[PDB]
Amino acid sequence: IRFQPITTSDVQHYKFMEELLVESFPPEEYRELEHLREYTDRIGNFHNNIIFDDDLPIGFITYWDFDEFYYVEHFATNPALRNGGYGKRTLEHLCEFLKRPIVLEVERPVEEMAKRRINFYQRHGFTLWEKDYYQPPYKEGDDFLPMYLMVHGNLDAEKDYEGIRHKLHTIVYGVK
Repeated sequence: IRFQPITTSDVQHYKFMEELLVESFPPEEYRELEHLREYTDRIGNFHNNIIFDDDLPIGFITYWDFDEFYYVEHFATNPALRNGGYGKRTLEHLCEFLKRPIVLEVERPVEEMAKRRINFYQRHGFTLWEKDYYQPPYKEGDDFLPMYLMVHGNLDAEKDYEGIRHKLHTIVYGVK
């Protein structure tokens, strides 16, 4: 498994990422596409990556570099590759590729699928933070989304959460 940074200059790969993104998330759950293009090539601490299994593109992951830690914004593999082991294989190498602490957001365990996602991440070495986190909306006027953060690496919720939340809301979500 291999991660490779991508620009919109990489026509085939970028379109692959973009199709898979739109098919994986509801429209309210990612930024406007024209903007996503802009972040990709314009924003230096924003990283858009295609995931390979050799030379087979199987996924994408986008993340932000915040010097102390990394924030995973979106992460998806190709749904044709279902029940094939790629989720685990990808998460495994993601922790090799990114060595500073890794932060992501998960849905709160209300539905069965939410509960499964959390145990999946916990099985693979992420700690669940029970802080009252909300994802600010991508589109002005859509809802703030109740979520939890999950962390892999040496960050303690008690000491670090407030500073991380603040970094996320202002830089990723453009609050204030």
